[PDB]
Amino acid sequence: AKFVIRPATAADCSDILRLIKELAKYEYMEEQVILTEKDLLEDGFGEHPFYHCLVAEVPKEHWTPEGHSIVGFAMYYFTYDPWIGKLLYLEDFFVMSDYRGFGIGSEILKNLSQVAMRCRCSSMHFLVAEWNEPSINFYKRRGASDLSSEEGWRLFKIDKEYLLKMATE
Amino acid sequence: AKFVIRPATAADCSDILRLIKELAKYEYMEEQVILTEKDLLEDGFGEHPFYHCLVAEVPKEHWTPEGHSIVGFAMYYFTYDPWIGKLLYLEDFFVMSDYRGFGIGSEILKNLSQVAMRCRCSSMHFLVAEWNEPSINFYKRRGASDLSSEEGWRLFKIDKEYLLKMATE
Ligand SMILES: CC(C)(COP(=O)(O)OP(=O)(O)OC[C@H]1O[C@@H](n2cnc3c(N)ncnc32)[C@H](O)[C@@H]1OP(=O)(O)O)[C@@H](O)C(=O)NCCC(=O)NCCSCC(=O)NCCCNCCCCNCCCN
Ligand SMILES: CC(C)(COP(=O)(O)OP(=O)(O)OC[C@H]1O[C@@H](n2cnc3c(N)ncnc32)[C@H](O)[C@@H]1OP(=O)(O)O)[C@@H](O)C(=O)NCCC(=O)NCCSCC(=O)NCCCNCCCCNCCCN
Repeated sequence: AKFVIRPATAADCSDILRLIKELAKYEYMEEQVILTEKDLLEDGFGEHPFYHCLVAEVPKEHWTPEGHSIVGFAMYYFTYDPWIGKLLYLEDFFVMSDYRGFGIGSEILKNLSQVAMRCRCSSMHFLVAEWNEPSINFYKRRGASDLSSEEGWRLFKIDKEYLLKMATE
Repeated sequence: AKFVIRPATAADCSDILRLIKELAKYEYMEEQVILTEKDLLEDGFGEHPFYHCLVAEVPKEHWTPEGHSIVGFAMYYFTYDPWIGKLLYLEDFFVMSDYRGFGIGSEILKNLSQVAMRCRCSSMHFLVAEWNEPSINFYKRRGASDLSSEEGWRLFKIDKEYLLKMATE
């Protein structure tokens, strides 16, 4: 199992979208990926980066059925807390099926931790679906706290439609 | 009741920390604000901004007991979604007790909505405590969805200590 975890470059954006679309097809809710390869380039590889990705890369031998070298990714960005400052936020990660079980996910997790030490982050935040007890227990074994269950936080969103109203109300 | 909502400047950071400490004093959970005025400056007014603040400013007429012109704030940043791209994230906002009830809060909400259109955000995410039924209903009346209730999302945290292990193991 030879792989490397490295930062994404602009040349990796096609691979990241491909994997985002495989993640979308994977996860149970049925939202569609509106995001384009150009969006990914603009938003991550333009001026101010709105996300950062780590990428899992394999050598020619282990390339996919369609000739791809990228088999996994993590997406993260930096957030802020008024009590304790800068935080690392983990948005998602995914490893392709035939490449699971070889320490990629774990190795991805290691490199995120290094991002958080480097960048002086006090915590790493992320969402886990309540129904996903294997992933919950996984993260608790690693020292995670469930802040929804401890402090009662619920995630809300106001959609573009209603923000339009409010921007003019 | 005259007031203006405006972007924060470096000269506002002392007021922001003060209001943050008043917010902490308000919150029911008891956590020490570890952030300094210097943190706020480096993190918000250095090279890369990790947060953005909107500030409520009153004329000399209604300045505070200790002689301050800043009577409320909002803290926000930009986050990312692999399906749909850039989002506006509302971290917190707070208005001083003697200045509540004059439209500042709603006017802050209004200006955040403008930020979301100017930066091309598809929605605005924030957290609400499940116990806070007045806030929940307030936000619903404005078209907010509860994504924890609908999709089962829970907020997780792995804090500095365990990230330390993972980054070195
Ligand atoms: C789980 C994997 C990532 C694991 O990677 P690898 O196979 O390389 O792992 P290792 O070889 O190191 O294995 C080590 C062992 O530990 C367990 N192991 C290792 N890692 C794990 C994890 N992570 N979980 C459970 N078990 C693990 C694993 O089961 C092993 O155990 P063994 O018994 O030894 O075999 C992968 O299988 C994969 O990609 N799976 C598909 C995705 C998935 O199911 N879960 C991803 C949850 S992480 C996601 C996360 O943290 N935040 C994202 C949520 C945020 N969303 C918000 C939605 C909002 C946006 N949306 C809007 C649009 C609407 N639509
Ligand atoms: C609520 C106010 C902001 C209101 O602003 P104003 O007074 O200017 O309001 P208006 O004059 O415009 O409008 C008046 C009417 O609208 C209602 N009106 C207006 N707004 C509201 C709201 N929001 N709710 C209810 N009613 C409202 C209000 O009840 C009135 O009603 P009438 O019947 O018309 O008279 C203010 O009172 C205030 O700052 N209060 C203190 C803070 C507070 O209680 N809530 C803030 C919730 S927003 C927070 C938010 O979105 N995410 C924060 C969660 C993130 N946490 C993550 C944890 C991370 C930190 N981890 C460290 C460890 C912690 N230890």
